Amino acid sequence: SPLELLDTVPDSLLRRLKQYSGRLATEAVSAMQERLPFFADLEASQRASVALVVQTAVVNFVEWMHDPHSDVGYTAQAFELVPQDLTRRIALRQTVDMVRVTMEFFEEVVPLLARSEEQLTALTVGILKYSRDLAFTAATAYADAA
Amino acid sequence: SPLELLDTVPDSLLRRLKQYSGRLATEAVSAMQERLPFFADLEASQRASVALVVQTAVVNFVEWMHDPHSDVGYTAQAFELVPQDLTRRIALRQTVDMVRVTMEFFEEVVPLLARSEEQLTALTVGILKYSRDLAFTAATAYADAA
Repeated sequence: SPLELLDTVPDSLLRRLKQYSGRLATEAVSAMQERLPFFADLEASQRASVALVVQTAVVNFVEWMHDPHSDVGYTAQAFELVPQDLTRRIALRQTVDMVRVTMEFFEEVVPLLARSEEQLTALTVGILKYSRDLAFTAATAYADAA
Repeated sequence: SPLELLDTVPDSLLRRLKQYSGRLATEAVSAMQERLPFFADLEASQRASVALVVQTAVVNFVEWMHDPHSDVGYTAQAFELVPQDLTRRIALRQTVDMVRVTMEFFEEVVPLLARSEEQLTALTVGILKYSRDLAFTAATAYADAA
């Protein structure tokens, strides 16, 4: 089962992932700069903050992989946009575009840490499940706020 | 690569999937009735229309699996809510809840048609990728309308 696939992923790899989280987040933001026109227009301060959020997401993913409990995690950090709701009016579409590019980026990269096909498949399934599951929880959070 | 995994899925299985689409859509709606309290409160007409939409989604998934072109498909049917925008004011949250339950249901079921682990993994990856990719395109469509 695809669940049994997840179980096969060493803490080794997960530990490694959290270790490299900040690098990945920087690379993700670079990919955003390339793929999203408006992203290059953002302030360096804002770009940095986004990258922080990406980094936290990476860490949360890693925790989820350990216990997909989705309740043990209990780590829904929210300090994004604390300075300002839609800080500098970041546009709904743009934020979606950013989330997309982020998830696409991780779909491309995270499997590569795997050391074996089994682990590779595990990681591809894990990231895809998380990405979706996360986007769902985000969408519900936006519905709640509406 | 997870892409090579998709290539391994016979038209046999995909053809079968589209054939069973309406049954699946009915089963999905049953699962929605069970998991979503407000869904039981919907009119039989509306429930039926939802199931139609689910059915179309199934078919679109199958097409996507053949060519993940995402442009050849060119099949973004929209007659949902033609009678009424948010027909009978269906609530943003509720629609998200429905999409979630639908995708969860398909994540659970669609892999089972596979006849081999390779195909099973392919299907799990395929559905998870599609579900996410679809939810993204939906979210952008909602951002555009805002």
